[PDB]
Amino acid sequence: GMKAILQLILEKRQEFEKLPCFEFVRDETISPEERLILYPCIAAFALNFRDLNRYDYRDDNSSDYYQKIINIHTQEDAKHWEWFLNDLELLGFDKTMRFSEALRFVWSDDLLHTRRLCHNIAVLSHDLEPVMKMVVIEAMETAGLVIFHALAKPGESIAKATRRKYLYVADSHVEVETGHTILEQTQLSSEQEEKAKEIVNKVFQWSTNLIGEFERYVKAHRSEKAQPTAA
Amino acid sequence: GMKAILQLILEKRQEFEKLPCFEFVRDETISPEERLILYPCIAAFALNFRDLNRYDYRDDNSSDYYQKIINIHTQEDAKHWEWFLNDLELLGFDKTMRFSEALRFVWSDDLLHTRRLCHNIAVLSHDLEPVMKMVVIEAMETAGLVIFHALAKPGESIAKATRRKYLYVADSHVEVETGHAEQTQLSSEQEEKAKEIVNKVFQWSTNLIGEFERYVKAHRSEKAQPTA
Ligand SMILES: N[C@@H](Cc1c[nH]c2c(Br)cc(Br)cc12)C(=O)O
Ligand SMILES: N[C@@H](Cc1c[nH]c2c(Br)cc(Br)cc12)C(=O)O
Ligand SMILES: [Fe+2]
Ligand SMILES: [Fe+2]
Ligand SMILES: [Fe+2]
Ligand code: NI
Repeated sequence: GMKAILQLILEKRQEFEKLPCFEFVRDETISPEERLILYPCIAAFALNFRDLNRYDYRDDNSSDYYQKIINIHTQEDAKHWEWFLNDLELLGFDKTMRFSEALRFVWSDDLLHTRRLCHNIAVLSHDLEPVMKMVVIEAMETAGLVIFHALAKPGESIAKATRRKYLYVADSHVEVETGHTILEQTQLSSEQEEKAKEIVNKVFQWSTNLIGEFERYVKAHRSEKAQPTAA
Repeated sequence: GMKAILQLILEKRQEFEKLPCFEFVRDETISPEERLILYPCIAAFALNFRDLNRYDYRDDNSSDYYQKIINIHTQEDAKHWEWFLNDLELLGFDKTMRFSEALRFVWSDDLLHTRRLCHNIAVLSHDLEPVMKMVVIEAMETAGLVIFHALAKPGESIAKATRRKYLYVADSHVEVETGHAEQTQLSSEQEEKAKEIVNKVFQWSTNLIGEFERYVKAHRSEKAQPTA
């Protein structure tokens, strides 16, 4: 019943792992600077995700024991945007630009699905019982681990070659997200099972659409390789 | 019924019009450059609002009378973000910064209610039938009109003085929003939901104006720098 759900996520993860974008990010025959062309795209997601954790997932005024554990989970994930901004700078992507060019970049029509992923999760999850909220978090954290397992490859390559401490496209981020059960010990209704199926499918479809935009961005911006600096 | 709902919107607008922010923005004893220091704050709202119209409010495959009305409405409101970026440039607020400084500005804790107003409206409206979305939209458009009625006062003073065409903090924008800001029978359940909708929209709009007020106080020297 719930075994079915944890199992649908593993099936979804194994499909997600095979997307062309990940084959590209893992390709060691391509400079890591070329593979991380997609890095600024994450700007449309990373601060929205911080806010999802802080304001949508987290509920400080709850006694329910499942919301209590969600709150602890959300507090750790709400710190990773700063790591994003750390590696933005190291990769040479923290460029000077007009305020309006920064805005037109984030709200690019080419980053629609990247930008609205967190919005879609909030609308999905706003009227969910805490145990259905945990499924959302679990599916989203599974998609996240796949993406960062991949990006930490070019990332750790640049970190060692330049001798700099990367925090976002880094083993240390993967390790914390590995660190990220009670869902084993939980029983779902037929209703709660059908809902959880709908959730897992939507999260993996929305993450697939975001990865699709990263792949299109690399192909559109082939010249704009990372420009990291050595020590 | 629907009658009292429009009366509530009217009462909330009369309340909203008299916030300190708007007394400040309307104060012709202060330079219009100072009355527009809130302007860059709208960056957290204007592009979100574009996306609310394009992606949340709009549903092209609908025969529902009210949704067809909403579709036409949303198509106009979804163009106003370019006007925002036009006047950002004219006001001297389109400055060169690090990408990260732009992100930290928009995702400022000081602009939380500004940034999430559209998110709150999306969450509130996502399950509503089109007649009830119309209530959400009328409330929001009414609050919009109050704000732009105020901002166009220093806006047009700067446009005339500099001989440049302002599009956002300008009478031409107010003219569109005047058009935007019917008689239906609502279940008692709907009348109740509609009253909750009007109360929430004017509360979240009041919170946003609150942040503009705080920003102006904290950045009181950062006046607009238009050129003639
Ligand atoms: N560990 C990520 C969270 C994450 C979780 N899910 C993600 C997806 Br789907 C796409 C992207 Br890009 C990022 C995530 C973070 O720290 O921002
Ligand atoms: N006429 C506005 C729409 C709008 C409608 N409601 C608004 C509120 Br509440 C605050 C702010 Br700032 C803007 C609005 C626009 O074109 O961006
Ligand atoms: Fe993370
Ligand atoms: Fe407008
Ligand atoms: Fe409008
Ligand atoms: Ni809902």
